[PDB]
Amino acid sequence: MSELEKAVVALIDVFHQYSGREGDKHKLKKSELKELINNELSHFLEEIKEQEVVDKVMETLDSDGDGECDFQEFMAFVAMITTACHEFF
Amino acid sequence: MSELEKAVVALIDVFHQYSGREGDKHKLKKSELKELINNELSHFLEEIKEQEVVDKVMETLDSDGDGECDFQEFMAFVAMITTACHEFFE
Ligand SMILES: CCN(CC)C(=S)S
Ligand SMILES: CCN(CC)C(=S)S
Ligand SMILES: [Ca+2]
Ligand SMILES: [Ca+2]
Ligand SMILES: [Ca+2]
Ligand SMILES: [Ca+2]
Repeated sequence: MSELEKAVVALIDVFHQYSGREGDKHKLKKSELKELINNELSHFLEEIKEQEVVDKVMETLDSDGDGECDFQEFMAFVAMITTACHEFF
Repeated sequence: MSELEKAVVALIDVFHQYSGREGDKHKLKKSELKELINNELSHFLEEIKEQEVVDKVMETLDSDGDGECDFQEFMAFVAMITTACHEFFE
């Protein structure tokens, strides 16, 4: 597989791992989203150390009101990050 | 890098690999898009060999109408591909 294909796989893999920890196995609850950001985006985003930060991040990502981040919403988050990086440079 | 950070960097790098080839170096024109797909998505998508298909794929991705695929449009393309992959293993 190409680097682009490996990237696509990485995206579905990391989501599956974190979303599958608790509750709805196809969505990220707050604790799951928090750990994904802290463990997997530590070089891009400041570490989350306040519950009010996780609350605000979920509020931003959650567009259908289940209080969770589904795959579509996670993809929007990834696009936000990749764009912010494409713009940082 | 974490696998996710690697993925983010790869997306940026592959886009610039191809977008820089010709023309504007910040958008994918049809020929740039065609070979990104044929070379870098050869395991996920059928190889493009017609003009009609190059045309239709660009028509689909070109949300702002300028005839090229910019980074935001490319990210939407990637979102399409990844979502299809996710719906599959699920
Ligand atoms: C400067 C950090 N940036 C995100 C704001 C990335 S490393 S792409
Ligand atoms: C072709 C299936 N592939 C699995 C590696 C994805 S769509 S990620
Ligand atoms: Ca979950
Ligand atoms: Ca949601
Ligand atoms: Ca270009
Ligand atoms: Ca366009």
